[PDB]
Amino acid sequence: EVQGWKQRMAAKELARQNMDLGFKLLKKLAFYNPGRNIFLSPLSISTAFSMLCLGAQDSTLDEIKQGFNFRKMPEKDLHEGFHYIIHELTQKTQDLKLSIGNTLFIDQRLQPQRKFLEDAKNFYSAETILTNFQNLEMAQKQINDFISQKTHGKINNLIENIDPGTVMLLANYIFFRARWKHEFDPNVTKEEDFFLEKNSSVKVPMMFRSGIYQVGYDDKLSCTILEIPYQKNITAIFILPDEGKLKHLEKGLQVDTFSRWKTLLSRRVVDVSVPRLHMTGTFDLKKTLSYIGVSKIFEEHGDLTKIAPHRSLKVGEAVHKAELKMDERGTEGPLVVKIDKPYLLLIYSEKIPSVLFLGKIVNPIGK
Repeated sequence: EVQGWKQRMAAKELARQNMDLGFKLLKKLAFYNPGRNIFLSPLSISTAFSMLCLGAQDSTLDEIKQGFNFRKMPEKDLHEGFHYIIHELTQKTQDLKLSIGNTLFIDQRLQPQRKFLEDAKNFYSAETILTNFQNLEMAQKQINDFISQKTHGKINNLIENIDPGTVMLLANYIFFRARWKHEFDPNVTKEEDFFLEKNSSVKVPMMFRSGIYQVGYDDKLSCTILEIPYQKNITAIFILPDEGKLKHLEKGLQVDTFSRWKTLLSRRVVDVSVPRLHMTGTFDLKKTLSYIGVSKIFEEHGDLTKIAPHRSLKVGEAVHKAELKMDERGTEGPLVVKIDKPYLLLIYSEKIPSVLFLGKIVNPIGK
């Protein structure tokens, strides 16, 4: 209880760092891809490359730690911190279904080392699965089926392409199902307009509830903040930019922003309209990580011999997939906040405190 203090402290500092990462990834992703939905888990992304530090050495290890900012604390604390984060969040209960998966798919000719395997399992619950990469079509079919089975059909078609010569593929995935502190009534959910532009709109299933919620307005970022709590100590933070202020919001988000919003939010009676969601986000981590200058893990440098003793070993391919369902489900028993235009969604763990998911929702029924 008391013992686990250092694990929580390390986790509190790492969660501060995944918040920054998340805002950096969204800002980059939205700059290159405007007008599109972005849905990732900066926390799950981080566990994948922190797990790899258990098997990386020299220039590769150093670049991962610099890019991800794992440099402030000792390596022992980094791994014990992430072990704590994963152990606390991983659940299969009536209230919360949450899992962070990390699977290394390595060529069946190679021999993953006992020590790396025990460490990855013990600290991250990460597993290595031997694959026949000489048959690329069958390998993709085997990987996708392994994950679909593992996640009970929550994480499907993770891999779309395998480059020839790939001997090591990293698969990082997260799914989420949670009950709200107070359920929405399905009988009150109606098809409503979601404005894709000021001029254009589509009909979306819109949920409605009236009750007490932590609500506020940020005049610096020009946005409305609404928080809807889950039954377990997790919160859905809805950030609704003002008409013409979406870019300003994306460029303005930082770590200090949260402690600033704490003084802007108060518990008030709000008439809430929130779209239902079934979001997925798939990312090629070789491209994504170029935003934080991490590339050596994807190149041959003789730095991964702790994973498998072959000098030419690199991570050939790395994919992230985030999945979330947002509906009326919750625990059974005014201002106006209408989430009917493009918005940001932060799934925030309060007990860690970590950013589990970060989404840019331009269309709740599209991409």
